Amino acid sequence: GLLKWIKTLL
Ligand SMILES: CCCCCCCCCCCCOP(=O)([O-])OCC[N+](C)(C)C
Ligand SMILES: CCCCCCCCCCCCOP(=O)([O-])OCC[N+](C)(C)C
Ligand SMILES: CCCCCCCCCCCCOP(=O)([O-])OCC[N+](C)(C)C
Ligand SMILES: CCCCCCCCCCCCOP(=O)([O-])OCC[N+](C)(C)C
Ligand SMILES: CCCCCCCCCCCCOP(=O)([O-])OCC[N+](C)(C)C
Ligand SMILES: CCCCCCCCCCCCOP(=O)([O-])OCC[N+](C)(C)C
Ligand SMILES: CCCCCCCCCCCCOP(=O)([O-])OCC[N+](C)(C)C
Ligand SMILES: CCCCCCCCCCCCOP(=O)([O-])OCC[N+](C)(C)C
Ligand SMILES: CCCCCCCCCCCCOP(=O)([O-])OCC[N+](C)(C)C
Repeated sequence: GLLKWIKTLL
């Protein structure tokens, strides 16, 4: 999901 994607980018 994009939520985990954003958390990974952070
Ligand atoms: C995490 C949901 C945020 C909802 C508010 C934002 C909506 C507009 C942008 C789209 C955000 C998508 O996000 P995600 O991680 O791929 O959603 C996956 C959701 N399910 C597991 C139910 C399929
Ligand atoms: C900020 C308040 C959030 C409330 C919780 C909302 C949870 C659901 C988020 C859903 C985000 C999009 O996910 P997705 O994988 O593209 O959806 C697959 C299904 N559709 C193609 C019909 C959108
Ligand atoms: C403050 C919160 C902000 C959250 C913002 C999240 C945005 C997530 C956007 C994810 C976009 C992923 O698009 P992609 O796979 O590269 O497709 C690009 C498609 N075209 C080639 C037709 C342009
Ligand atoms: C938060 C954003 C996540 C996006 C992730 C998916 C990227 C790939 C999108 C591929 C579909 C691009 O056509 P659309 O946008 O449906 O065309 C809308 C415009 N018309 C009605 C004129 C056709
Ligand atoms: C602006 C670009 C800066 C580049 C430099 C990065 C420096 C290192 C930052 C390391 C941040 C590590 O992530 P975190 O806070 O533990 O996880 C954020 C997501 N959760 C809270 C859900 C776990
Ligand atoms: C609704 C549309 C409005 C227009 C949005 C225009 C802004 C699009 C920004 C797209 C930026 C793409 O960065 P990327 O290659 O994934 O790098 C991620 C960052 N690091 C390399 C440091 C990890
Ligand atoms: C509430 C949870 C928040 C989690 C936030 C996690 C991300 C932390 C990011 C830490 C940022 C560190 O920036 P800095 O060392 O000055 O590098 C900036 C480098 N550029 C100028 C090239 C972009
Ligand atoms: C750089 C820091 C970015 C922080 C982004 C925070 C986004 C939060 C989105 C939350 C949307 C709602 O989701 P939910 O399933 O009802 O949440 C249940 C969990 N809480 C009770 C803690 C909300
Ligand atoms: C809820 C609001 C959250 C907002 C979070 C904003 C995050 C923005 C991340 C910005 C990441 C920038 O990385 P950077 O090393 O300069 O990129 C690579 C650039 N060079 C190729 C020139 C080295």
